[PDB]
Amino acid sequence: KVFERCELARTLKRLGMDGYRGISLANWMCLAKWESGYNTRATNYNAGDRSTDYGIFQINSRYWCNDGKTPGAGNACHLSCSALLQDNIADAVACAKRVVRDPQGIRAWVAWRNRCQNRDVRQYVQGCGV
Repeated sequence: KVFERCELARTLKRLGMDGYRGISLANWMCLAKWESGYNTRATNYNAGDRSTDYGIFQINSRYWCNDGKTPGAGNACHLSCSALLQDNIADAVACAKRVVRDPQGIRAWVAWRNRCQNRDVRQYVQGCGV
């Protein structure tokens, strides 16, 4: 599923993301925007290290989910990476919450540092009723 901006903003709010560990909804929106263009089926295989980024938040198989083909791989979210390719984003949101509980928080995503950190991200939730 390729979410429309505001639809996703409300979907995320209903899932308890607004202010989760101090992260505003607009930051989560900016993250999904740049990671996958709000596309739940997005996948990026990294040939250099054998890992794969899955779903709307492009969560990596090395530490976060199990796909059966990534070495030493943790499955910190205790999910099949398959769960991160569903139209329903509840599992992906549960896993993104798990990621941010780590020291780095949302900084774990390089694309958020590159395109959301220290930026005006208000536009992502404007007019969405969130």
